[PDB]
Amino acid sequence: PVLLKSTETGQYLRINPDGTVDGTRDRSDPHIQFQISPEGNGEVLLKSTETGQYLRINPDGTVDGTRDRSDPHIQFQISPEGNGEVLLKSTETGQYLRINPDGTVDGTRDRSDPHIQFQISPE
Ligand SMILES: [Cl-]
Repeated sequence: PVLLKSTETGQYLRINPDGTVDGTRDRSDPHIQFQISPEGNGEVLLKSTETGQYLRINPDGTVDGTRDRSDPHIQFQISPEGNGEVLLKSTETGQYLRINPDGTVDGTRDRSDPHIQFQISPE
């Protein structure tokens, strides 16, 4: 699995079993493990290793987990930023995943927001 870490706040993305999504600095939490899988030829899904839930950014900017494979709001594009950092962009809504200093996770279209930078790393 891989971990998805906010560069700015050092928080890892987590999908909780209740479907909520937040950030944590608890490296020991198995819920921070993700599988990145292909969706068609040019996109990915971000799936919780432990719960099987997919990350979703909803049109209203909320971010949650779902097991509804038919919802196109689970599709992402990973875009290299540098150096080693990437942005995680919802294809359906054009929003970037963001972890806020308070541990909340949401979406934004502000590409210059520093809280949208992630580093993907092997666990
Ligand atoms: Cl905050």
